[PDB]
Order: sequence, then C-alpha cells, then structure tokens
Amino acid sequence: IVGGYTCGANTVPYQVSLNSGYHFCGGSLINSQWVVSAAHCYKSGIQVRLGEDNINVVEGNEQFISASKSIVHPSYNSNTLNNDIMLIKLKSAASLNSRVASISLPTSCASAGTQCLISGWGNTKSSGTSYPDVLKCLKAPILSDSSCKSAYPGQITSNMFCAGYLEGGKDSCQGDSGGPVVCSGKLQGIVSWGSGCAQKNKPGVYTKVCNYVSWIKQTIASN
Ligand SMILES: *C(=O)[C@H](CCCNC(=N)N)[C@H](NC(=O)N1CCN(C(=O)NC(C)(C)C)CC1)C(=O)O
Ligand SMILES: [Ca+2]
Repeated sequence: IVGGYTCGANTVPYQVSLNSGYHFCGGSLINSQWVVSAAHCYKSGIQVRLGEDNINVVEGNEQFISASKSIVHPSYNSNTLNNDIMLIKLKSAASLNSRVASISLPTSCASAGTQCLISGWGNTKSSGTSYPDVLKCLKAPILSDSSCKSAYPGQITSNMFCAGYLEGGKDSCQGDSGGPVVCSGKLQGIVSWGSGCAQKNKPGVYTKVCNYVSWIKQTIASN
C-alpha cells in the first residue's frame, strides 16, 4: 500500500495473508472456512494466516490454517485478468471473534464515488521497494467507469473497477494482490492490477465482487 497508513493491529479482522513459506498475496475471510482472493494469486500449498498484524512476528492472535482446495473462477483469463477471483477453502474452520471475523458479500454493487478501505502488506513505494511488516490501510473512492476506461484504454471489462486517485501517490501495490476493498462493511473488490503503483493517471484496478456473489455462494454450497 503506497501513501496509506498503519491500520492498527487486528482492526481489519477479515484481512488474511496467503503464505507459501512467505507472504505472497492477501485475501478476505468470507466465512469460517472460505477465503476469497485473486485468481492470479493461485498456487498450490497455501497456508492461510488469519489474525495477522506483523506478518514476521507471532504476536498472539494468529490462526495458521492450510488450504484444502482452491477454486479459480471458471472464466479467469490470466492475460486480460478478466474474472480475477478465486476461492480458497481452509482445512479446518477458523475460530471467529472480534479480531478474526468474516466480511459480508455485497447485496448491491458499489457506485463511483463510494469510499472504501483497501488494505495489505504490499510494497509502500511507487519507485523502489519497501515492505512493511504490519498491515497498511488506504481509504480510496471508486472511480467512474469512464475515467477508468480512459486511464486504461481497451483493458477495463465489466468485471473490473478502478479505485484510487488520478493524481497518484496513493494506491495498492505488489504484495497487496488478492486483498480486500471494503465499502460500507461489504467486500466490493479484490486487489487485481494496475500499471506500476501510485502512478499519475494509473489508478488501481479491482475485481468487481458483486458480479460474483452467485458463483461464490453456489460454489461454497457444493464444496
Ligand atoms: C499484486 O500484488 C500486484 C498488483 C497490485 C495492484 N497494483 C496497483 N493497484 N497499481 C501483482 N503482483 C502479484 O500479485 N504477483 C503474483 C502472486 N505473487 C507470487 O508470489 N507469485 C507466484 C508466481 C504465485 C509465486 C506476487 C506477485 C502485479 O504486479 O500485477
Ligand atoms: Ca504475526
């Protein structure tokens, strides 16, 4: 997260870190045994880490649970990043409390202008590299689809939305992928892609979760 702030330990209870020997992507806990992340974050041998603040120090509220299965969206295209969403099932159900909680799926799609909270353990610099050990947060508005399309000609599908600032300076970045974009307590997006990070006129592009509620619900009901 570039140009954000330190969240505060366990203040984003649904934020999870996907670990395969190291943190490689974020995710959002949607119920005691399912996590939603980005399809581009797919890899075998995932251990889901919940209750995390400093990902490099065991501080006492963590729950490390291996994934039993991952389900990449059936129409995911890795070249265009269309349908960049994936479900991960935990081997055992997480113990839910104030610090570890699920985030609700949306009942409606959020509109341009809606303020959201984006979080993650990704790079904090737009040029160069610096990884924070504690969770970073960023309050950012969803941008209009026209400004989104104008920013990325021929690349924005109906399953994507831009969020951020055209001025640059504030955005998600490498290491934040798969993480949450929450608006009014509902998971509206997944950190997907962008050109570099926090660059002028290159806002973050997010998977439009509201388009996938039926798929998520049906997939969970049968797996
Ligand atoms: C996500 O972290 C990156 C995009 C963030 C959004 N950018 C922005 N708003 N301007 C994404 N990098 C990324 O997710 N990858 C793939 C998964 N990781 C990994 O360890 N790779 C394996 C092959 C799975 C081992 C981290 C790097 C990006 O740069 O597009
Ligand atoms: Ca920790």
